[PDB]
Amino acid sequence: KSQRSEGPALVLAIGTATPSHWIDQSSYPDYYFRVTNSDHLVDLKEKFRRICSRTMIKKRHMLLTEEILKKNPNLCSFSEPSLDIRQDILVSEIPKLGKEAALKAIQEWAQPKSTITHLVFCTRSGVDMPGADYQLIKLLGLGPSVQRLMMYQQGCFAGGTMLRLAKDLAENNKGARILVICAESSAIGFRGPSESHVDNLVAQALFGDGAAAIIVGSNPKPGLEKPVFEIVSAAQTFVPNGDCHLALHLREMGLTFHCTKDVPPTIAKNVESCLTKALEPLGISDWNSLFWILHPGGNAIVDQVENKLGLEHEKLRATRNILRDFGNMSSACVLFILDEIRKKSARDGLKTTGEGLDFGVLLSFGPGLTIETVVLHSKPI
Amino acid sequence: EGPALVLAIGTATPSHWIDQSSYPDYYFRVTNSDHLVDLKEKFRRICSRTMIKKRHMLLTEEILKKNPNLCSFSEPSLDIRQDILVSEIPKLGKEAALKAIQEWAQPKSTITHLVFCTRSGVDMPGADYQLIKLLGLGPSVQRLMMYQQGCFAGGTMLRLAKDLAENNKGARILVICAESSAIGFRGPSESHVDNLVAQALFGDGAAAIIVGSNPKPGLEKPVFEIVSAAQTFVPNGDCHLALHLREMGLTFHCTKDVPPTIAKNVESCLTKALEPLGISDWNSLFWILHPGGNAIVDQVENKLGLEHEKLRATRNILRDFGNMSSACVLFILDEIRKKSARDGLKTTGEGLDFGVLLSFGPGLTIETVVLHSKPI
Repeated sequence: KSQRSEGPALVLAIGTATPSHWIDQSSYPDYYFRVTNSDHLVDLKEKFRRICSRTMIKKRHMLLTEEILKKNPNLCSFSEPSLDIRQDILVSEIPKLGKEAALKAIQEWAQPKSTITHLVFCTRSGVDMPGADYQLIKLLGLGPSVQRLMMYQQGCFAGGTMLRLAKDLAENNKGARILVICAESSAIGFRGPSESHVDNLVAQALFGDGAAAIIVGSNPKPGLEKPVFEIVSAAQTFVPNGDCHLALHLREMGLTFHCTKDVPPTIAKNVESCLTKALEPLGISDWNSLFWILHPGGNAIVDQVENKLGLEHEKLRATRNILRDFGNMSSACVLFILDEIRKKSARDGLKTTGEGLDFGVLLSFGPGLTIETVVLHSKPI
Repeated sequence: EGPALVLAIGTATPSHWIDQSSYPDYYFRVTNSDHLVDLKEKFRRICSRTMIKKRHMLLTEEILKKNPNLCSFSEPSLDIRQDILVSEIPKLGKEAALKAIQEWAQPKSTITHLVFCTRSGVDMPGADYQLIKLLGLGPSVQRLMMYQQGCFAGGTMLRLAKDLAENNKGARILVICAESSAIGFRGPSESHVDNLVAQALFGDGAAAIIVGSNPKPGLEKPVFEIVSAAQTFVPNGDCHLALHLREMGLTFHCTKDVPPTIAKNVESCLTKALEPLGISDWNSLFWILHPGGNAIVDQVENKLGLEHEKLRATRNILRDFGNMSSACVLFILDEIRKKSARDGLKTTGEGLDFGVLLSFGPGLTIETVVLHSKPI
């Protein structure tokens, strides 16, 4: 089965999109404390500058503009009722951003959009019924008989989940072509600063906005489709008691953020057993023989995974590039990284979409200390 | 090594329940609305037309008394609804799951996948994660968490579990649909009479199924086969049926056009699903219909010319539990095979071979699942 052409699920195209508005990380402490009327919190601001400095983020794209914040001062408070305005923004803007990424993926794929048979939409940024998947069908002009799955409120690990899901959809449905969209916005969790909640500043420094789209299918059409990656395997686990360490709740004040200082080291010390379970059946034990896609949950996690696994320093370069240029875009990050890794492969004149290597690993993680591990195979560049 | 099979079905409800005949009195009393005499009479008529006899509910008089925002029409209430539901929804799902696992009779450690479905609250990590903890399963169970889907999603979960079971050798999927009207319960308002429909209709419950291909001879006993599953929607359906999650909890928008629009679109779904099997006589099937309300049941029966007993299991579940959103069609699957055994019929599908399960929900989404019965 893994050896057939009516065989494994393949990534056939990748497209990405961001809101046009962006903000530079160097000037974000000034922007944030000004627009939330918090410049009198001098010590807190300096704390925020240090946090922003340690992120290794250079810019983030943002659906939320100064004009929107000024029209909606509840957004600038720490915890006044704000879910309704976040929903009004996100229920409209998330499918539109997903549409932009989808159009770029469909353009690369170069097949008619009417041959898409399935749609998977993933976001933790707002919820509605019918969902963003339904809205996206309307915005893209697809037919009502596209088979939809709407994945709400998943969080940072869910790019790996969507690959896991897409693999089964593509492999069990002859001819199926799956449009998968991860679209995320920090507008669900943006809030003003508070000296009694300093830990929330981490979230305000980290999260950015963006959407990624992929086309997934088995049995590629010769001379028409050009596979980018093969999804070899995908598996989920979690670290027991991880929900005490990493969790987010949807409340009247929007999305909250609970993340302890234990999170980076606990993730880092659990990734090797995930790698072994996924890669030992393929006879791979040298993690530097792989290309790498890592969810950049924060810079500390990237560094600690590199150090715990003994990866060469350039292995996580594509990951660091995406963290630098876009910040943490939750489930969409690993798909931006997937796109980046093949783009960088072409720039460096390498011979496969995976930095000239055959096998790769995509590892994501999120609430509950859930970890998703996807083994990938590259394709000729 | 073939089709996905339903290997077991279990169901559970909150212990607290209210009879529909006395619900107008309960509802207007506990929300301090007895001065709205004409509105109470409208509500009596609405409750009368539901054909619902009882509903189970997580929300008790004590909880309402302690949380008067719940008894208002639109004061901020999402936080208390979340505090209740984030805890109670996985526990209710666990009760249904234990009953399904008991019927299945295999060790719970051999479950490989978990699909959890609810529109009643959201959290990260989700109710799926909580359920793993409550059931004592391992962290390596493969989870999919389906939040905020709505009434059609029992059909969706079948569609999804079919692919999980058929593409993963040996996989055994625990699928849970757990729902509570506590997300949308609110007091009455004379400027929002249409919300009384929702207050009359929704109830609480959870259903669990085990799905897998390649059953173990002499150990597993298949109940149904999932032959095929397909989704569609009626264009512009979101103008007729939609629910928004707000600071006041879940809202409800449902026009009077919903029952006839659904009823007039089901036949094309049936034809697309069943023509490839060479079936065109809808009375040769057993039937599972999402009882979105009594009017939809009647209008589907009438538009398709079904014999009146075809939708009996559907009406039984509407009567005994009300509209439990995505869980309804799985209660009805359980009920149709129980009624088959009671009537001494020879298959789990009222003695017939092929059946159809049809659900519908927000956006006028319609899910159509073709089922095959099994020996009783």
